[PDB]
Parts: sequence; structure tokens; C-alpha cells
Amino acid sequence: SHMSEISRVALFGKLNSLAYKAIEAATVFCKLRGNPYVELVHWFHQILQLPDSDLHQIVRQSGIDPARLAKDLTEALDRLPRGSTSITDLSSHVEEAVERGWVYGSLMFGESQVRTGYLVIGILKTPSLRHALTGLSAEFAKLKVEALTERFDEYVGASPEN
Repeated sequence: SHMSEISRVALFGKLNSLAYKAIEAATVFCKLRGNPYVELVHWFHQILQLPDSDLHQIVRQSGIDPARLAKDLTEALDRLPRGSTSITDLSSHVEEAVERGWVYGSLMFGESQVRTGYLVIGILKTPSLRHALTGLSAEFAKLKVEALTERFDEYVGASPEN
């Protein structure tokens, strides 16, 4: 039944419009490339294609080299398996990141929607997701979750997710 496991419609339904539209864009990109799963690297690459976001600002305020990050994400994308003839699906890590972003957004910040900065915090607080993230770029080892949780507004500045 619909009540055996948490549904994607409920889980992803907690995303704000920027994050959810970027899941959609990531799916379209993933499919064009023939990659078998929509992954964190597709989602983060699509978020960084926008004019601005929490992720842009967190990169800036954390002292990450955004050009290096862009290089690393492009290279990770180019290395994914291609020519998938299977039906595309979402990576388990993308589902898990939304759950952890909901936990921190709703409990730590008292907020009804998950913005991309809460996705970053939820990832950093989960060892398997943090390992996946740094696997995409060693730049993400520069993130400091204690700073990001205590000084969130300073890190996200004038992000449109405000």
C-alpha cells in the first residue's frame, strides 16, 4: 500500500521551487546523457547552472574555488556510465539527501521547505553522503558543518532561496 514506505511525492514535495526544479532539470540532463541514475552530481551541477542559490553562496563563503568545483563536477559527470537503455531512476543518495535536508530544515531551522543549504547540511551530517559528496570534489572537504549550522544566514547571504 501507499503506507508501506515513505512516498517520493511526499518526500520531494518538501523541496522548495529552486531545488525541485533543479531535480527536474537534472533528470532531463541525466536522460540526455544516457546515465542510469539521477545523482547528486547531476543535481548539484544543475543548481550551480542557475544565476544564484544557497549552494553558490556557501561555496563562496566557505572559501571553495568555484572554478575548481565546476571542473570537478564536469569531470565526474563525464565519467558516469552512459548509453543506458534501462529506465532511468533516482539515485538512493538523492532520496536520502532530501530526507536529511527535511530533518535539519524542519527541526533545526523550523522551516516548511527544504532549500539547498539544508541539503548541504543534511549531507554533511550523514557520513555516507558526505563521503559521496567529497568523492565528487575534494573542494567539498572545505565545508565546515558547524559553521554552516551556526552561521547559516551569513553563509547564504542574499540567496534567492531566502
